[PDB]
Amino acid sequence: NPNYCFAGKTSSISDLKEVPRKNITLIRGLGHGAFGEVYEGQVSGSPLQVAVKTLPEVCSEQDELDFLMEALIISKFNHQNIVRCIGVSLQSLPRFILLELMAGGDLKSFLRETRPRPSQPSSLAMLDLLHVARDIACGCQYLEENHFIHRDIAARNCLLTCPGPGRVAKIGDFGMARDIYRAGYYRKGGCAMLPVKWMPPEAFMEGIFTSKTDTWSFGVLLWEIFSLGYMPYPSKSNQEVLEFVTSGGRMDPPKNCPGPVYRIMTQCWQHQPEDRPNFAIILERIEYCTQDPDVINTALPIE
Repeated sequence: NPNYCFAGKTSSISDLKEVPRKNITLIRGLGHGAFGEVYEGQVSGSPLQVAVKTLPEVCSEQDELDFLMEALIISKFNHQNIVRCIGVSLQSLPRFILLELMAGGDLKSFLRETRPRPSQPSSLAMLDLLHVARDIACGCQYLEENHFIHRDIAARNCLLTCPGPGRVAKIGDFGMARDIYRAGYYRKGGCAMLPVKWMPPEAFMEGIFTSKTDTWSFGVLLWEIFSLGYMPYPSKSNQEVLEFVTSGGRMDPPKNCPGPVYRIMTQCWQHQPEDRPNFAIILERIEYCTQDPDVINTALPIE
């Protein structure tokens, strides 16, 4: 089996908790992707509710190895703000990875669906946004401290435990990091698939990735959060953004975005990586924003 190393420990398939296929029931599809399905499931021998990620049976050996590595990567993290791997069912087909069920869904969809609307809702506030930001920043700090570069921080890759009050946001997708870990580069993708709009100059120009490249991405995620799920650089294509960003162009504040929050974004988007804050500092700054009554009492725009 292909190995995986994290935080000074090497692991393989045999260290994943295999759960008997007989113990797993699929309840409903949760909006499948183009490669692999995701289901709400239940594990019961007081049953454990889970997300079930599947591997298409029609796939290459490379795809299978990639699937195994995703399981390994996620299983070796230990943090509140990173989705848990409950186990795997690799000894039957189709292969399954069992994940913490994130009933609030992905953060981009959540923001879009829950953004104040001139009708029945308007139950989301600045504090909810700051809490999601802090949650993900905590996860990012953990990755930074463990020398793990995510490479693809973006709202689509963050998940919510539930839609209501008490939601916790967590990093839930590690496909890019997995791809680079296995191949050393984006072998499966190409220019059109790269998350250009989330990448700093040294990443898209030189292919240099560090924790400061996650800092930049996190700045874009912050804009996604505070814009309530808008696509970054809304009027621009990937190449236009590449040109815009390299020449010093940055996004304007999202509508109604408090100054102190936008300032965090602009700090994350410093041209020179050494000038960008690490995640400890980002966390401190988010927490300070959360302390400011003028920040948290700011109304979100109604569509």
